[PDB]
Amino acid sequence: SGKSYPTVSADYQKAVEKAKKKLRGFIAEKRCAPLMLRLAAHSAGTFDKGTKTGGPFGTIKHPAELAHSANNGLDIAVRLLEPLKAEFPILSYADFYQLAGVVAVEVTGGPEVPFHPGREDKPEPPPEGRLPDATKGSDHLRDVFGKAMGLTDQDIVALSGGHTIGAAHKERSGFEGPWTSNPLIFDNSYFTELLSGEKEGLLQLPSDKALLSDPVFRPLVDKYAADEDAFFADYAEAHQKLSELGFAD
Ligand code: HEM
Ligand SMILES: [C-]#N
Repeated sequence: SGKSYPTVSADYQKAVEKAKKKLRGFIAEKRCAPLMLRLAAHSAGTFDKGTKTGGPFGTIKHPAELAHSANNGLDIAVRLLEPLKAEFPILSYADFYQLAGVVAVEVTGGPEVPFHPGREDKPEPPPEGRLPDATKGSDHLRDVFGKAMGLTDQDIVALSGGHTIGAAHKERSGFEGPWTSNPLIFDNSYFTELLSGEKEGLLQLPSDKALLSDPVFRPLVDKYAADEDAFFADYAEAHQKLSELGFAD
């Protein structure tokens, strides 16, 4: 909604198509889908709607942005992608990283998130401190996703489901371990696990737990735990919106 996508050349679109295929093979082989999804989200989640600053515009590769404590470990992701990115000099880094996030979801068995090219690489990284804080709750989630990014309550719960793949690392955030028993499979298990309680070996952040006690978020958690198809639909809508923050209006 509200989007007017820019025109790109036929050669640009050719490169998008080829890069999508190469990303599938690379991400599957390297087992790095969750890291690439986190990279795409950290690139995009810095958007502030009031000022029109931050967002998915290639700035995460800058040494100054990688230095941010919230971005611990994402230097690995940027380095992993550099050889492949160099095969597609016509593409912006901004588009490349968002394409990698879309592919991460697809190769782990998730929905096909629509992708539109044309993001420009911008000079100035956003200020530090805009990304969500795992130790806070529902008010904080609405401040970051709602007041800054401009996303809905539905988007917040669906996007939290991205944690269905991957794990935390004590050397990165400090939290440790996977949210699910199948951390390379994109499914609704994040929500099933959140409901069943604190299982041995699995992770729940305070920000995950905040979904369970909020009057708006909880019915969404229940819906996604019962209906994977509904989760996939809402997730695809939310990821597309996140990947396009500040882009094409
Ligand atoms: C809702 C607010 C969010 C909070 C509080 C949060 C917090 C965190 C934290 C603390 C980690 C662990 C980092 C580490 O130690 O390696 C993490 C990892 C991850 N996050 Fe989030 N995040 C949020 C939103 C998102 C969103 C919107 C997405 C994408 C849709 C996402 C995708 C991921 C993925 C895939 C990982 C696993 C990374 C890996 O396996 O290396 N997160 N998140
Ligand atoms: C997660 N960032």
